[PDB]
Amino acid sequence: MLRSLVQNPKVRARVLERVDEFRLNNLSNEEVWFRELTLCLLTANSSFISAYQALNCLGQKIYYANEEEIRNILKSCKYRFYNLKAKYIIMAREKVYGRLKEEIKPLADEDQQLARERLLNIKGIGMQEASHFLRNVGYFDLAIIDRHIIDFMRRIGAIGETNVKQLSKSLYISFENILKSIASNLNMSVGILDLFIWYKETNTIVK
Repeated sequence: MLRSLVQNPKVRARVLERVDEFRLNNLSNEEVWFRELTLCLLTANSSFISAYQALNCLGQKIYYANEEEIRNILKSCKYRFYNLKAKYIIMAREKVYGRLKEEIKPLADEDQQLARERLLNIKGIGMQEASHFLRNVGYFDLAIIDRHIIDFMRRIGAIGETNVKQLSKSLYISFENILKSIASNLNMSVGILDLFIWYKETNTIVK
């Protein structure tokens, strides 16, 4: 039921491309790292298409435009969370632009779990966004989880039914390990299994 998806040549081909993209990102400059961070801020409570369209609309302005200008571009791009996201992008820029890779790469190279923890200091960045970001810059041993993902696990019989009253750090790590087991059997990392999961759900290869 899942094993088939992972063997699909069409899907595998596209996924390898993303994997290459992520590895290249790890070797890319500060601008690329901040761009990925910005994508993750925009994906919060949004689909990939909305977030990517927003990113594309903003283009190079994420590096220098002021809050008002970024808000106006997101608004014109039809991105619904333009008000708060504009603020988060500016605050992230002020806080980490220019030293994001500098501080995170060496930490992530040694401990992905700790690097994720460091990123939580960024406003708008929670466990899901932090895992997403690190995955996008080459670190594949961190699952990207949210209630939707949990429901997917239920649907494939990975877990049973449960009411996630509060998705805690531990609970998040809980589901992560389960996904890792799955990913492992499928001969891959959990950060990469995420792509196959979204493909089954959306028929597209996101990031």
